[PDB]
Amino acid sequence: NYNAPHRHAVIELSQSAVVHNLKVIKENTHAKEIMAVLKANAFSHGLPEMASLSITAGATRFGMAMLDEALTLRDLGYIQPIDVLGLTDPRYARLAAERNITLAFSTKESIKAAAEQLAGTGLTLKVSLPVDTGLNRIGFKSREDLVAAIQEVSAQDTLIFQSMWTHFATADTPNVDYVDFQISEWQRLTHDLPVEPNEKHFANTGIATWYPEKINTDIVRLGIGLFGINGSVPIMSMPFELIPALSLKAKVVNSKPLKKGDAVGYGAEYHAPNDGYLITIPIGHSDGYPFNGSGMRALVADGQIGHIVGGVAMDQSMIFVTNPVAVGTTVTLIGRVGDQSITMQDLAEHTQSSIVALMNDFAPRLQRIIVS
Amino acid sequence: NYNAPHRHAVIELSQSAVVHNLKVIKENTHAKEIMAVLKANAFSHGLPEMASLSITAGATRFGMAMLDEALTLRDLGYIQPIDVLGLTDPRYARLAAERNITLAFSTKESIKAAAEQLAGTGLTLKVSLPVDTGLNRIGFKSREDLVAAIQEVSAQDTLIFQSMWTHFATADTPNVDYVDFQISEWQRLTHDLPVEPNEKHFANTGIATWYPEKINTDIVRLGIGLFGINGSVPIMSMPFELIPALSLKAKVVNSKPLKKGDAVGYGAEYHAPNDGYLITIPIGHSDGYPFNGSGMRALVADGQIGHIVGGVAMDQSMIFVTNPVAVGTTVTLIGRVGDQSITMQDLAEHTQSSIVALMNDFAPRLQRIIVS
Ligand SMILES: *Cc1c(COP(=O)(O)O)cnc(C)c1O
Ligand SMILES: *Cc1c(COP(=O)(O)O)cnc(C)c1O
Ligand SMILES: *Cc1c(COP(=O)(O)O)cnc(C)c1O
Repeated sequence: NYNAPHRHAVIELSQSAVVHNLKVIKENTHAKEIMAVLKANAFSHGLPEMASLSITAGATRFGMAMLDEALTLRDLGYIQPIDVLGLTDPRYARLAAERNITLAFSTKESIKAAAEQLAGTGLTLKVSLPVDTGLNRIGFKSREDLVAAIQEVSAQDTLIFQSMWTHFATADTPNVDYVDFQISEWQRLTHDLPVEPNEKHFANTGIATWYPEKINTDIVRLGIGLFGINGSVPIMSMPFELIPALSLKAKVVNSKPLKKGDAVGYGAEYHAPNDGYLITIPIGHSDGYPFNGSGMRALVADGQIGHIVGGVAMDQSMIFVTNPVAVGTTVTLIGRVGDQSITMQDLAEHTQSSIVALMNDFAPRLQRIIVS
Repeated sequence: NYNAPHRHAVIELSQSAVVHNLKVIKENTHAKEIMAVLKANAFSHGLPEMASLSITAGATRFGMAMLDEALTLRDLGYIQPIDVLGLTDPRYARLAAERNITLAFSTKESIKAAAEQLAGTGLTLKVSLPVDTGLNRIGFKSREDLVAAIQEVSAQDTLIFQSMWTHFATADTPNVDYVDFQISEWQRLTHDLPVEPNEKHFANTGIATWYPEKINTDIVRLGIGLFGINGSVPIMSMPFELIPALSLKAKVVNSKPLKKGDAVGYGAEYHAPNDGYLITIPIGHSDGYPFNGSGMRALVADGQIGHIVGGVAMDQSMIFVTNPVAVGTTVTLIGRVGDQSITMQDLAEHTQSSIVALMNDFAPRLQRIIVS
């Protein structure tokens, strides 16, 4: 009840793209398992669609940010392993236990708590223990703390020691040796434990792309690369091609000539610099399109190159074109028309805005469609 | 299946705020009716809650951007009039006609196509005719086109001539007199009609706040002001107080000391200036908190004023504080703690981001809760 199927504005998600992206990243790292990280409604691309595409692409498990996102997948019909990579109130451990959802914990006392929640229910909880190696967001910060926590899960019959893992801060980036640092930090914080977990995993998109040999990549936690976006800072060249999954289109709802000097948009600050035609489409910055995307190209279906002008409004954008355009004509905001294309990267460049932030702004109000 | 009820991160929506806001706006303008404009999941604030707060506050009708939003309102159990202020595919006119939803049209052939959709169904559709007086988004551009359209709905017994309206581009603003321009333009395009609509309306928050006397304000199409946000450019003083409706809180999930020179966040670019404590909360930019919100104050429940450091990640944020803080402690990102307050405006100032854009960024992943 968020999407608007009767509004001719859509996000297109290419199946063939996602398939290629996982293949090429998996190839680069000779991974055995690909974990599709579809947190935040699949990086705002649309979870039901991306989850499906991910499995089609060959992912075999999921990573989500929180329990409720994990619940949603189960409710979607998926039976594959699901890791919650954020932290969870132990009071709600029972839900994860009942739906085979693996939960991360960063504290011995929270582990204890989650186990006591399950005491006597006949339920069992898979547990993961993130180790903080330098990101400093979550995880154990000392071998001693880690070893104690492992001790606790071994003494709790309702818990399974599913995994240990850590996350990189600069695998995205020319900063090797913060990568190497986190890796020696792992060795420090993690060397011979009193017992092993079922699995360990380390790699995000960055690791898999630019540092495949630094560390074990049998299990890859693949988020952004899936969506065909190069998020590196600065933009680093890759050992392969990503093809972006999402394109953004809508059909003209209002069409009119406007005369030189006519003001457009809130503030009345854009004035047409000559006679032409103004084209109104039904997506705005409430759909996720950059609040300051005005001045962006926009590829009309007839092969014209228009430009967003006036404000980008909440629900509507206005486009200036030289030649008449009929209502119903689709306009591509992101994607390809002929030999012209507009990318998320063009968008980032134009708005002086992070591509990671832009790829993540799309609201559920836009109707999603899977293609090729 | 979007909201995260088990995650301790919420949007709180102040009943007393919305009530005061509408009251104060209604009073300044002496409106007879107030139309809550709740497009875009109610400016990203949360539709089911804002609709309910809107009615409690004294709104007696709704305005939305599109048919599907109107549909959702109906499916929330609301029976009050609903005006769709965007344009709609005539093929879907029946859905509106079945649910007592008023629909805008900017064209004679669309009015005719919609009437023909209804012929023989026994249904009746309420139609509004937006007149473009200088915003140049949608609406009729000539008296000739307007009258030909008024005649068409008159000739069609499946249609009711519900309203004519127009929207201002600069009521937000000190550019009076583009205001006056639009008003003379109204006169120009609109003088002696062959038949009058049931109603006409003109005013948005801007008109109602800064230009109440310029034109009839019996019906006010109240958007931004309802949420207690002053969106004027440049920030203009008002003849009343707005009190912002939304605050943003979340409970600490991970808490640790960190030592001088420790790096935090993606890029490892923040270094702790001294020995301190790092507080991790479960909200990130995927929830709508500004992507470059790092450096913001964050008001911990114990009275401490912390700061967001490292990245604002997708789902999490890290906060540096001088003194240790227990897991489960709430942090206020937007709102008030003791004699300290952080507002949406503080956020716009700090991020150099439009406050209209920021107020519209919140994802449905955040749990909504109504307070006072
Ligand atoms: C978001 C996330 C991922 C995915 O990382 P990408 O850089 O998008 O490939 C993997 N592991 C954890 C713990 C995460 O939070
Ligand atoms: C958004 C909108 C409103 C509300 O405008 P505010 O400035 O937020 O009060 C009123 N009328 C129309 C046609 C709109 O699109
Ligand atoms: C000590 C100190 C630091 C340390 O940060 P580094 O980047 O590790 O040098 C930073 N800022 C201030 C004000 C300090 O006193």
